[PDB]
Amino acid sequence: CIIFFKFDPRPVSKNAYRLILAANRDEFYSRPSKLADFWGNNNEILSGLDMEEGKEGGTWLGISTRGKLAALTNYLQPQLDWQARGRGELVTHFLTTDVDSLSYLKKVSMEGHLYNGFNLIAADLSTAKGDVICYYGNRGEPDPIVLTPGTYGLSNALLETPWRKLCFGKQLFLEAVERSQALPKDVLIASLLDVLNNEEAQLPDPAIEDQGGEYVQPMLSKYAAVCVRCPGYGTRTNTIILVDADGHVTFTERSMMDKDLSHWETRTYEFTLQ
Ligand SMILES: [Cl-]
Repeated sequence: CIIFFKFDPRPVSKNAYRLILAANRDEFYSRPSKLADFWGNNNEILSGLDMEEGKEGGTWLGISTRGKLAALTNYLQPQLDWQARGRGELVTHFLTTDVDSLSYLKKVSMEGHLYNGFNLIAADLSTAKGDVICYYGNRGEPDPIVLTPGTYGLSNALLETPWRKLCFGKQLFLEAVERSQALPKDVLIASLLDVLNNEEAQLPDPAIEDQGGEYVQPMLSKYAAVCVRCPGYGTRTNTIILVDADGHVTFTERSMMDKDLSHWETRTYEFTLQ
């Protein structure tokens, strides 16, 4: 997976963005999924949904109109514990409750050892109270942290781990934002989808080889790009989330459909926070 996001809780102007987010979901093409749409008690949650048997309803990225957002990435491991809890519930359980992001991540860190490796972003979006973005991963430091405003990158290492794909993609993300963020939001979205589909592998990457060990060796040539194109595994979903100063949300999701890489479906939802 890989996520880039700029976060500015006190925007200086009227049409600035409190959040610009661009995320790729890398997964085996066999895993069933549902395209983004509104669900929950009051149709108040927006996200895709995993449909793996025994894991239905999980998700990797979502936003609620109540002003909540969270995202998860897997920690690249040479081996997997198959008896542990699914990680799909970490994002879902945040979007379906009323806990503040920092308090939720503190609960998760007490239970972090029951999952395979994961990184977790949880965010409170409040036009009035002020935005908060926190981060916790069960393979890094035990205590969740409150992030200062800025541009962040997160992949299958920890937050800001200097993988070359993360550094290079973050450079493209900043260039796209500086290039077109003052233009209509549609061109910014197109610029970021172009970044998310950049397939230039950034190699050699000793950090990826060391962490992934033997499992990543046959994937390496393709794994070290923003957009991963491996045999039966890679970038299936591009997701752009924008929140401007006044609270207008734009949620775009381009999804691979036929698994022939020529059939794609893109859904965009424009709405407003409460
Ligand atoms: Cl259809």
